[PDB]
Amino acid sequence: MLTVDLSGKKALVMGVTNQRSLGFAIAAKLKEAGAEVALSYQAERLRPEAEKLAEALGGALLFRADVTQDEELDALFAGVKEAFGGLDYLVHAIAFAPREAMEGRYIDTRRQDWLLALEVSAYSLVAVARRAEPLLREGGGIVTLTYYASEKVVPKYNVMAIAKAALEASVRYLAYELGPKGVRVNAISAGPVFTKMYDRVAQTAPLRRNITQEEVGNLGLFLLSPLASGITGEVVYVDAGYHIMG
Amino acid sequence: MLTVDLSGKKALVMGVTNQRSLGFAIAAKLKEAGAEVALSYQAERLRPEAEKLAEALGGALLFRADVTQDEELDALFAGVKEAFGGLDYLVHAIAFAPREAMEGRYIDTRRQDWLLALEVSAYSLVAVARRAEPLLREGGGIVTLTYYASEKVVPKYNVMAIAKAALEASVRYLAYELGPKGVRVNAISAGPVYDRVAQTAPLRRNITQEEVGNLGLFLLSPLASGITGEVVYVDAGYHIMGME
Amino acid sequence: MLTVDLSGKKALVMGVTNQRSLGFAIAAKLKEAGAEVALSYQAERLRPEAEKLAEALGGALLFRADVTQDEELDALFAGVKEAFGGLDYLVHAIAFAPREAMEGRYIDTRRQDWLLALEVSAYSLVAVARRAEPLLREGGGIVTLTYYASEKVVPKYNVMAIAKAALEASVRYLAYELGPKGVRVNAISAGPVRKMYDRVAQTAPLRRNITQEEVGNLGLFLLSPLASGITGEVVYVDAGYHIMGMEL
Amino acid sequence: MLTVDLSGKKALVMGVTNQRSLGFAIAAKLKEAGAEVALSYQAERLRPEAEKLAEALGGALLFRADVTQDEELDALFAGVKEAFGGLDYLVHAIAFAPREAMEGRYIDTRRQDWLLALEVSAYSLVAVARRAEPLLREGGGIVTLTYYASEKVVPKYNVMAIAKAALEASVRYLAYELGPKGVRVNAISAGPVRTVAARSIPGFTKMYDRVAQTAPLRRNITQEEVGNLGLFLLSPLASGITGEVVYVDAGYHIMGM
Repeated sequence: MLTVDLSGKKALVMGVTNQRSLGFAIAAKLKEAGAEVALSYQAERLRPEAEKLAEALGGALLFRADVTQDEELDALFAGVKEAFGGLDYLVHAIAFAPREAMEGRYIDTRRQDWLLALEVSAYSLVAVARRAEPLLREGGGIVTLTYYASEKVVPKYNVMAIAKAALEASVRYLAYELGPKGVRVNAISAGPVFTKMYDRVAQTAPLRRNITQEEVGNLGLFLLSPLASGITGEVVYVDAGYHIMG
Repeated sequence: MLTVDLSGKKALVMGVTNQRSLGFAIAAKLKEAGAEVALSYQAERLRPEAEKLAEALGGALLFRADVTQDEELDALFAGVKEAFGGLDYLVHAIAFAPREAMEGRYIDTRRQDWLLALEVSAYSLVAVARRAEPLLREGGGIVTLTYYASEKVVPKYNVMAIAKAALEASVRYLAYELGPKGVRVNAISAGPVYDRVAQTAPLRRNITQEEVGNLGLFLLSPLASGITGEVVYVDAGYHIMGME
Repeated sequence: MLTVDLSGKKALVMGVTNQRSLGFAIAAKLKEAGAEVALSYQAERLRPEAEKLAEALGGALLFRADVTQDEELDALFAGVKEAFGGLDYLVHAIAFAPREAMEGRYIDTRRQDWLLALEVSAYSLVAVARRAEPLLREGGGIVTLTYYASEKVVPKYNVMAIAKAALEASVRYLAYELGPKGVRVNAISAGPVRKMYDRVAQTAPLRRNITQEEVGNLGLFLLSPLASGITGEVVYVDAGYHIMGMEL
Repeated sequence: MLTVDLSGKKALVMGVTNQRSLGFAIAAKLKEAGAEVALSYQAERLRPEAEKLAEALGGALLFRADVTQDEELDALFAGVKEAFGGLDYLVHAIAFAPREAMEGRYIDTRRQDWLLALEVSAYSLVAVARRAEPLLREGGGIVTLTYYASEKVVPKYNVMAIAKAALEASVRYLAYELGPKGVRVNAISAGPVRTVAARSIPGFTKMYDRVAQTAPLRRNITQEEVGNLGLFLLSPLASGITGEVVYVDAGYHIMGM
C-alpha cells in the first residue's frame, strides 16, 4: 500500500469559517496526513469561531488577518514565519461578493461591489502568494478554489463567476512566477456540495450524484502532496463530471 | 456581389486615442459601411487629440467621459441619447493598467494598481453595457477587445491578462443578460499589430489593424446575427500553436 | 456602404445533398457574392439530386466523387483544375456515421462503423485539402462544419462527436501546414436549424435558433478577404447556446 | 499520515512494451499500492519481453491480444475474467501511428495509415471499455494517456495529435456512459518523457528541450510523476473525478509567448 506522510510539513489555510466547507475539508485531510495547520480568521470578534475550527481539526495555530488589509497580511506572515519557521502549503479558500451584487443581474453590478468581490475573491490570492513566497519551501504549493461558472454562464453567480475567471488566470501567472523555485500553484474547480444547480447536477452528471467535501479535500491533499510534483498551473475539476456535459 | 449597408446606424466607440489602434480601425470600418460614429474622450485637455481623430474618421461626435466616473458615464449616455436618439453599436476598446503594475512580476502587483487595471479594463464594459442597454436597438451589439494572454501565460502582460480574463467572462454573462432583448455581445482576441509571432503563426505574418476592423464590422453587422458570447481570434492563427 | 465582390472566385462545395444543408446555405451566399460554384455528388444515381441543387443555386458545375475513394477524389480535382483553372474556396460539409453507430451507446460502436464515420467525417477533410492545396490561390481557404458535441457530451451524437473532435484538430494542423502559402482553414460550429428546437431556443441567449442563412453568412465572411487574418479557428454561430453552463 | 491501500484490487494494463514507459510507471505504482496487475502483450513472439516486464513488476499475469482484433480482445477479457473474477482498473497506454504517417506532413497522411492510427490509438479505448464494462466493479475506473498536441499544434505529431483529440472526446463520452454504474474514465495529459513511445514521434525531442526551458517548473516531468497521477485517478481519493483530462507537464501547457 501507499502512504502519504506529511509530518513536518506546515500549512496555512485561509478563508475558512465553518467545518462544512471545502477549505476545512482540505485542512482536515492535511492534518490527517500529518501536517501542522495554521488558520487565519478575519477579526478578533471571530476568534472564538476560529478556535472551534482549530479544535475540530485536533489542534491548529490561529492568526488574525483581513485579506483587504495589507498591513494585517504582513503581520500574519511574520507570525507564520516565527511560529513555523517556514511554510509548505497555502490553502486559499477565500471568496466573497456583496449581497447586493449577488442579487439581480451581473450587468447591474455597482462599481464598489464589483471591485470588492474581485479584491477579496481574486486579488487576495496574489496578496498572500507574494508574502508566502519567501516562506514557501521547495516542493511547496498553493491551492485555491474555483467553479464552472468561471468558464460557462451559470445564472445567479454574477460577479463571483468573473472573480473566479480572474482567480484562474492568476493561478496560471503565479504558477509561472513561483515555479522556478519549486512552488506549485493549482486551482480546484469543485461541483456543488442553490438547490437549483445542486439537484440538476445529481441528475445530469455522469456519476449521477453530487461530490462531497471529502472528495475535494482528497484532491487538495493530492495536489499539495509530493505525489503531484509535476502538476502546476492546473484547474482540476472534481464535479462528478458535470462540466463535460452538454 | 453582396453589400453591408449600415446607413442610419449609430455607433459609440470608446477608448480610442490614436489612429494607429484597433478601436480606431473598427470605427473606420463602421464609417466606411455607412454608420455614424461618436467618440468618447477621457479629459477636456485631450479635446484637440480627439478632434484630430474625429476628422481622420471623416467626422464624428465627441463626448468627454472617464470610465472610472459613474456620473460622467451617465452624462456620456445622456448626450448620446440626445444626439443619436438611440444606439446600434458600442465598441469597447478601453484598456489600461498602471505602469507600475506592468513593470516587474504579476505577483508583485500593488492592491490599488491591480484594482485600477480591473476597474478600467474589465468593469468598464459592465458600466457602459448597463447604460447602453436602454439605448441599444434590436440587432444592436457590443464588441470588445481582448488578447490570448487571458488563457495562456504571456510574460509581462501581468494584470492585463487577468483583466482580459475578467472581460471575457463578462462578455459571456452580458451576452446572456442582453441577448433576450436582441443585443449581441462578443470579444475580438487580436494578435499584435512581434517578429516571433510572425515566425510562429500559421500565416507567417502579423495581422493588420484593418483585419481587426473587418472582424469588428462583421460581428456588429447583421451578417453575424447568429453570433453572441464569442471570443473570435484574428491573430493569423498564432494561438492554435502549442510551440514556439 | 461596404461590398463583398467574389466575382472571378472559384468554390468547390462538398457534402451537399439538399437545399436545407448548411453547405448549401454557404454555397448560396458565395454565389450571391459573385463566385462560381462547383458541387460534388457521391454517385451517378445521385446525379438527379445534384442537378436540382445546381439549378437552385442559379447555376453550378457538377462532379461525381465518393470521398472514400482516392481515385475519384483525384479525378474530381483534375476536373476542377480543367474547368476552373484553380480554386479559391473549398466548403467541406461532409458528415456521416452508419445508422447502427448512431443507435444505442457510443461504447457499443462497432469497429467498422466507427472507422467509416471517422473516415468520411474527418479524414475526408485531409484527403480533399491535400488535393486542393496545389489549386488553391493566395487568399484562398477551406471551411468545414462542426458541432459543440466535439467538446461537450451530447448524448446520441455518439461517434459523430468524436469525428468532429478529430475534424477540429485536423483543422488546426491543416491551418498550420497550408497557412505559409496563403490558405486559411477554419471550422464553423453551427447550432441546430429548425421539441428539441424549443429546448435550444429556451436556453440560448438570443432565445431562438440560428438560421441556415446565419451559417451561410459566417461561411461567406470566413472565406472572404474580410477574414484574411483569421485561421485555425472554430467559430460558433449558435445564438450563444454553448456558453451556457446550465439548461434554462 | 494517510494510506492508499489497493490490496485485493485487480488491474489490466495495456500497451506496455518497456519499463521506460508511462504505462509501466502506472502499473508499478499500482503494484506498490497493493494491486494485482495483468499485462497484455501484442504477439506471442514478444512473450519473452512481456515476461521480463512481469518480473520487473514483481509478478503479473500475461495475456496475448492485439487491439485491432475483436476476437482476440474477447479472448483477452474472457481470460482476465477467469483469472480475476472481476476488474477494478483498466490502464490504456496503447498508442500507434504508422511511420509513414509520422514522417512528413499531416496533410499528406495516407488513408490506410490515418485509419490505422485512429483505430489503434483511439478506437481501442472504446473496444476495451466495452469489454471491461461487465467486469468492472463499483469504484472501478479506466485511465488513458494523451498529450498537448491534441489541443494545440505541435509540429511532427501529425495524426497522433488527431488520434488523441479523438481519444479525449471518447473519454468524455465513455465517462458519461459508464458513470451511472460507478465507473470513472479519465485521461492523463503527460508532458514529454524519455520513453520508447517517444522515439516513434519525430516532434518529441523538440518538445522535450522546449519544456525544460519554458515550463513553469523549468524541468521535464518523470514517468513516476505520471505513475502517481494514474494511481491517484484510479484510487478512491479521486472518487469525484471523471471525464477529466489532467495535465502533468510541469505547467508547460499554460504557457503562451
